[PDB]
Amino acid sequence: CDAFVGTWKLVSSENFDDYMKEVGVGFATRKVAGMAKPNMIISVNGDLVTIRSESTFKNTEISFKLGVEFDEITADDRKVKSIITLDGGALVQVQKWDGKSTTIKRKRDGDKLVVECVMKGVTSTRVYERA
Amino acid sequence: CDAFVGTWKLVSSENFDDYMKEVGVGFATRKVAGMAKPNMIISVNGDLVTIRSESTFKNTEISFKLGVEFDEITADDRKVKSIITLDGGALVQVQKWDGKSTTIKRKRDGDKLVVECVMKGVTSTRVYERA
Ligand SMILES: CCCCC/C=C\C/C=C\C/C=C\C/C=C\CCCC(=O)O
Ligand SMILES: CCCCC/C=C\C/C=C\C/C=C\C/C=C\CCCC(=O)O
Repeated sequence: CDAFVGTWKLVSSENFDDYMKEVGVGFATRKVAGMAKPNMIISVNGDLVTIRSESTFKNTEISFKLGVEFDEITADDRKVKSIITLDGGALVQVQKWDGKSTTIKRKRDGDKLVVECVMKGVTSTRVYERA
Repeated sequence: CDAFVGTWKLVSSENFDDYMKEVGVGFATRKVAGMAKPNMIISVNGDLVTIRSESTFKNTEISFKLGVEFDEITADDRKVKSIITLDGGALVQVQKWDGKSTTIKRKRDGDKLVVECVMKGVTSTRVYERA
């Protein structure tokens, strides 16, 4: 996934609060999340891919092998089971917890990196540009 | 309540989607509501006060006597029991349904009419100016 490697900064967000509402994020956490303009850093070392999100109030990091299910603690503190595969040139992530699931797709669009999150019909689109 | 009589147009809204989320309004209805820039029309005839909200997709109207509980069907289709009193120069409305309650205060601030809605700690502020 060489096309994803680098540091990206958030430029626009659409329906993110609605997505968080659907996932079940609390009011306070939703407000902090909506204020943050995180930087996403993606790197690859051998077969391990690392996706790091940095913001003044919270940094997250996940290192994984494409196709192998792993444990992830989300920014909003959910303990989920995640699997990320490379399909059609996009990184497709599925998070599962308490009988629920949500999909997060990270793809390239022109010179931008687009992240699309879907939870029960509600779709959020976040656009990132290179830092 | 002569200070309230007239036609008012929405100028600003703050935390309205969060308030609707707390009240339990569905995604589609929340999106339509957030797009509407309603006009509020208040009139008094004898001891009956009428508050009418007009928008391209939905008009609502309630006529009541201050201090007497009445039935109201909200824009989002809730069947509630409402009571409106005049306190400190403000119209204070309490809606009750299914063991829940929310407060809606309509007050004058300068030349503006401010509507504040509170549901379990979440507060929304909508400002109106004369049309
Ligand atoms: C990525 C989170 C940005 C905000 C961080 C601060 C607080 C987080 C609080 C709640 C976040 C809830 C869900 C976010 C999880 C995945 C979305 C990643 C979207 C992106 O990649 O943009
Ligand atoms: C007043 C509603 C404006 C939007 C109308 C269109 C659709 C309504 C759908 C859902 C509305 C849900 C709750 C609104 C009820 C009271 C808030 C009045 C606020 C104001 O006086 O602004």
